Amino acid sequence: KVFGRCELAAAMKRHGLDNYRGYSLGNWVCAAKFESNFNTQATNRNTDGSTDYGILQINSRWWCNDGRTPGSRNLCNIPCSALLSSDITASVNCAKKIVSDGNGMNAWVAWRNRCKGTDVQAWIRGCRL
Ligand SMILES: CC(=O)N[C@@H]1[C@@H](O)[C@H](O[C@@H]2O[C@H](CO)[C@@H](O)[C@H](O)[C@H]2NC(C)=O)[C@@H](CO)O[C@@H]1O
Ligand SMILES: [Cl-]
Ligand SMILES: [Cl-]
Ligand SMILES: [Cl-]
Ligand SMILES: [Cl-]
Ligand SMILES: [Cl-]
Ligand code: NA
Ligand code: NA
Repeated sequence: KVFGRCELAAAMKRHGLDNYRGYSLGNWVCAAKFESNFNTQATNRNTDGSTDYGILQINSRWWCNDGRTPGSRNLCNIPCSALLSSDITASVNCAKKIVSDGNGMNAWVAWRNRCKGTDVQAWIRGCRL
């Protein structure tokens, strides 16, 4: 599924991401935009052979099992394919774990490079929330 910006914002809000660990909703929407272009089916391969999955490009090195990232962890205790669902619950629940792990949203490269320190509230501008 390719989410609309505000559709995703609302979904993320309903799932408790707004100000989760101090990260206002626009951070999450920004992150999703630049990680996946709001596409739940996005996958990308990393240089180490892990793969990033879903709307928040959660990687298989640490967070999910895709059966092809030897030596990896599955800290979200999910198949990576669950992160490709049109239902973002698995991604959100995993993202909550990631962002809670001490490094905040810096885990999301695109967030660090494209959202952090910007006016992320713009990403939820005009949305009914
Ligand atoms: C939370 C999450 O999974 N974020 C992804 C990053 O992990 C990806 O970065 C890449 O992650 C792999 C696995 O840890 C690293 O080996 C790799 O070096 C790292 N790549 C960079 C440029 O840091 C990122 C890839 O675009 O995608 C999500 O942000
Ligand atoms: Cl957009
Ligand atoms: Cl915001
Ligand atoms: Cl694996
Ligand atoms: Cl959803
Ligand atoms: Cl933080
Ligand atoms: Na990425
Ligand atoms: Na894994």
